[PDB]
Amino acid sequence: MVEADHPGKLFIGGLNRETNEKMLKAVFGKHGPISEVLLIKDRTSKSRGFAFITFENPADAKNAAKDMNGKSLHGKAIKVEQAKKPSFQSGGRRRPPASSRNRSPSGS
RNA sequence: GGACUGUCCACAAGACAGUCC
Repeated sequence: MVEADHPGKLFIGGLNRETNEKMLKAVFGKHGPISEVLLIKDRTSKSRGFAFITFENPADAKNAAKDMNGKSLHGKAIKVEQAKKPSFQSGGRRRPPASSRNRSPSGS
């Protein structure tokens, strides 16, 4: 399966500068393992909250999605979506070009 | 790069202004 790409990286919307890494492993872990845990901010603490979690398999991301997907657990609902790159590259997917030994990003 | 403070906006991978090291 590749119909949304395969990074196993999953977006939780809420956090509300209210809940934390605790909820992250909670919500996401409800139906998977979890190999990485991320909450998104600014200045390393100008300070907001939005969550990213990486799962040992993309299966498990889908699982925690299918489970969660509009449940409610910090005095608010959580939104659960499969995560996508923070900037444009091609459309709906990264789809990188072919390469092997092109010139390194350095010189005189 | 780190710590702070003021602001938009705070649920896609954030940033602005001012300060100190």
